[PDB]
Amino acid sequence: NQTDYRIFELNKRLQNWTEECDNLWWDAFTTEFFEDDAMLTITFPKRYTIGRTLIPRYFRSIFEGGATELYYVLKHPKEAFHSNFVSLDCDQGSMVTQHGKPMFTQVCVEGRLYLEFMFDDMMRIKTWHFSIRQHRELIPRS
Amino acid sequence: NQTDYRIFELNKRLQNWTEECDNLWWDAFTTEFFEDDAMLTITFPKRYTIGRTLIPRYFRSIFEGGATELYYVLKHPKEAFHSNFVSLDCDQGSMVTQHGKPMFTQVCVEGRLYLEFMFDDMMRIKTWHFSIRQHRELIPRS
Repeated sequence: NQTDYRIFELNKRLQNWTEECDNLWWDAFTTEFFEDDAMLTITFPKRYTIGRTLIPRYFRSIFEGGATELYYVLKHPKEAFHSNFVSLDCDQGSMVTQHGKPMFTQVCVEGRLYLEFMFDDMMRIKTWHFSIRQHRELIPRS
Repeated sequence: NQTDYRIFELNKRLQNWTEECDNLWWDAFTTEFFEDDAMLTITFPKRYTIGRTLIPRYFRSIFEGGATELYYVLKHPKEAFHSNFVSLDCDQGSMVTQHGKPMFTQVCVEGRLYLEFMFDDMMRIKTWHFSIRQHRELIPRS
């Protein structure tokens, strides 16, 4: 499956993040995975859509929100090829973040993730739509 | 990176698990990912090693222990090709499990994971060694 491997790669680049990561690093990350005309939409029923120029700031904001790790889990995603793009539709999608040492908490935002990738060599994200269902904060036993 | 993609695939097959999964299903899962002469070692400093014939029972035991999900996260794994096998060495390896609805807790066993894969077409696991450092149980805010 060609598409969910792009999300494996996206999760892997986010592992390279340190607290000493430049704004030029987020530009390089975004340029690797997103088209120059990419649109990212978060749905809570308040719907917010950001253009390509803010996608780097979106991902940075999550870490500057306190997060140390960020990875996406896609349970049974449906891949379909179209003339213009490849679609990835996942109802059971999880956005997971590990937070600072003092709090040492994990946030698991569950919802539907819909992605349209360019049907070319780079396989960059054209559309990112995440419709959030549930919001879970897990705290340790210690 | 050829090896950590095998662990992406291993995580993906474990998503297909339901509570109505036969013992023949675990034989099929193990046959996909492990050689017929595979060895699996867990280190806590009590060291236990199981042969190929018990590897299906090991993975089943985790779910029959109450777990609904099981996936492995490998942070910066080192891949090296040798004459006989391909090696995957990950100091920052995480074994993650989501537990039953009543408790609704998540266990995150952290440690070093060392894997030797067959340097052939199937890329099946010859050696599985997981040296556990820390053991974390996360409970929800609700």
